[PDB]
Amino acid sequence: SHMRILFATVSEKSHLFTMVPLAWSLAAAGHEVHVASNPALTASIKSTGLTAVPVGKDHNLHEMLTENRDSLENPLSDWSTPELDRHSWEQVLMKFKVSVMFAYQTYNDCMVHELVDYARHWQPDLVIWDPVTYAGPVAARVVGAAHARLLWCIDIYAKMREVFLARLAEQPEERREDPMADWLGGILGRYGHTFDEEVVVGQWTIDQIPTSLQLPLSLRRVPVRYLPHNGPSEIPDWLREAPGRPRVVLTSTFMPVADMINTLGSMDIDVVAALPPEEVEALEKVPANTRIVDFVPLHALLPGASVLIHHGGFGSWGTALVNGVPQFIPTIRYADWWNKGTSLHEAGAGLVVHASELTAEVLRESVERLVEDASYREAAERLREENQRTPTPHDVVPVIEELTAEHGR
Amino acid sequence: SHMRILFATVSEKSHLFTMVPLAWSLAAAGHEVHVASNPALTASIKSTGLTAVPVGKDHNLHEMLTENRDSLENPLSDWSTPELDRHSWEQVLMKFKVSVMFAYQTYNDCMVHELVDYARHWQPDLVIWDPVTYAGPVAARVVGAAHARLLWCIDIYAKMREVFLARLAEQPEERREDPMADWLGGILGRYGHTFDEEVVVGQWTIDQIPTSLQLPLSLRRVPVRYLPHNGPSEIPDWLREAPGRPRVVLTSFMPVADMINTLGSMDIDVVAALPPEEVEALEKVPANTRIVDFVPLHALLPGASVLIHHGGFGSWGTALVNGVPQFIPTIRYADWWNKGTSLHEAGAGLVVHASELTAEVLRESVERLVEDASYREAAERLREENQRTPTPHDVVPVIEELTAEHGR
Repeated sequence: SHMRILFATVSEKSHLFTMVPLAWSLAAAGHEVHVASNPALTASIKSTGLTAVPVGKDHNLHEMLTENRDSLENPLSDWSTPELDRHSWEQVLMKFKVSVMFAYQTYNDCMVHELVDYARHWQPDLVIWDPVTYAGPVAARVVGAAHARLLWCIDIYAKMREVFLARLAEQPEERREDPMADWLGGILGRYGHTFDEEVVVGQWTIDQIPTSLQLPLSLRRVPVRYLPHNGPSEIPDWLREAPGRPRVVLTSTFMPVADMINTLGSMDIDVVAALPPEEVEALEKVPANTRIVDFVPLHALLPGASVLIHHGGFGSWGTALVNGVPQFIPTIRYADWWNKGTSLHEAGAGLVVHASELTAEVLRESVERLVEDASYREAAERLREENQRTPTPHDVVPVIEELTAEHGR
Repeated sequence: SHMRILFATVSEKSHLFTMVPLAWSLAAAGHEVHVASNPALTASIKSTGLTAVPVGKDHNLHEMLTENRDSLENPLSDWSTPELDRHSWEQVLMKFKVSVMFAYQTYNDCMVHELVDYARHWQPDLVIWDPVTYAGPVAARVVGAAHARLLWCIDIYAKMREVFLARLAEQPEERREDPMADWLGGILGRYGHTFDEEVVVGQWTIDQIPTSLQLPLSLRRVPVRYLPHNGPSEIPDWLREAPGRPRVVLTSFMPVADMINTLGSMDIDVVAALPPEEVEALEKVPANTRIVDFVPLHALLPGASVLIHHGGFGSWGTALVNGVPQFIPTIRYADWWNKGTSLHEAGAGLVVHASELTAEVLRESVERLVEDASYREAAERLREENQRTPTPHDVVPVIEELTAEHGR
């Protein structure tokens, strides 16, 4: 039965790319699929093959973050351990207040009313939303569409929400406050709708994280296999050529990238570094064992590679995971990046370290360990197999159809 | 079984876009999908979301055509009536000789050896090829991959081949000649492989043309539903407006300026998707007319009354799935004429030769498609026929089974 399906995401390429295979799975089953975001994302959407719907105006989140970068990683932005034991009421309340004020409102308020308008015009049966794109479920609820989160994340968001609600329930009436309900309930109120907790976590969650690495939660979870999409890609000629050393791939206060390259340059390895324009020229000499590129088809590159070094973004994490490649993640407690590192660390499939502790010695030693100690490849291979047993986007299409019939108009 | 699937197409965006939904259906089922063409198509492939594999060098087909332009529509380029009754041996042989020499070799020889090389490296289980991309089945056969045509076309190619083979069989040994076997068999020979007729028509044919509009043929046919993909698209702000009177769309002879002016005088709302310089070749835009460079045709055509176009598959197919009657002033080039006549015979639209298009014919044809409800009704039946065809999603397992049967 033919659906109109609206994908909604904040204007981050990295988030968009995680949604592309599911969007195309639904289009391939005959549904109409439109992808809505701020104008800044329009060009990115259009290169996915999917139809873009520009909504609202662009926001200044990136300028706010870079200009206030020294306040960025602090206890209130750390959602890496969402546990009752670690959160008093006022700690978890304060986390919701600051994340709503600084991140969620900046990302979403710039487009929410235009998204509601588009949903009113187009009448989607289903809205699939990136997990910080709260504009999405608002628009869905206004028109009675079914809606679900599509997760690139270890689900610290829904878990922190569970902690929040447990603490809220302990408070006297006078002390009860919910920044999410105030914000989203406020918007819903203007359109004559009530708040419901399902606008915070979706009616169900479509989850690309393997079950063994995901936080257990009380919500309807539909696992789906992660299929790599890292944006526009082509196969270069040099990809075929075998290097004859363990291949180490690097993708992107803390250890300069120039120094990372030089350390890796001295090692008995082959290095491919996918680095942006200006970082290319911030370096002087390219070591003999090292290739530097702007873009690389990571899924085509990573088969047989020994190590991927990255900051814990899902494209890298997921693509290394499906290729069984051990990961080294020097990162910070931002988004779920730390959880991405620690999940692999605890499973024995990779290594995480705080970015501030990264030195030439730690870099060298960590890489050596991931190359030489076979237990890393073996643990990575187990995770690969877990992903490979998860139903594909293709396979979950009927599940999504049934859930839409159950929950929608 | 997880497959590596290589799509192969000549460097035409219009051909590429017809393959995108099927490519993504297979990727969505967990297969690795790469799309190979000449370097000129790389940017187009990358905007589909699919991984591009540049192979070989660019060809000069378009320069050859424009520099030799006045030979374009001629009896030997007319494959619109591939019937034994209309082809002696020498007529059909001549068509194959000239199409191989001028079109197929130009399109394919520039990349075939590099595609064979890539196939040897990558070892695809399956090659899906655009119907004039004969480099594809060559590369497949060299590595033992299964391979299938994916059709945007009324299948004049396989039907003309059937005519050709019937006439070939009537000839004495000394007079027997096959340009397709010489060309593709020659290339296969270099790699130590034999010619087989399946490199001309595929091991099977995946067909986006509704059965009732397609030529009957003796081959393994897998019908699949056409899903519109017309390249990079966004929804513009103005699309919200309902027009309140019959909407007529025009994409891409009688000068375009005169077409606009005729349609400007009619009791209709007009949207014209026209390229840069044609925009400014006109003086006045009538009150009823909006002119744009790009339009998301699939989003535009719901509720429209008429689409006017030259018979390309993107337009034809997108109008078809929206049940919109079509007016096709065109020429006997590729399958464009068949695209027009198929709809005409079904009573769903009107075809006319482009040379006969006047203000009077334009006006009268549009009026008839708007006023006579039998056109919408016939269009609606074709819409329903397409809608009963299994989707790309639904045919994924069929393609998997056929690959197991026919491949390594």
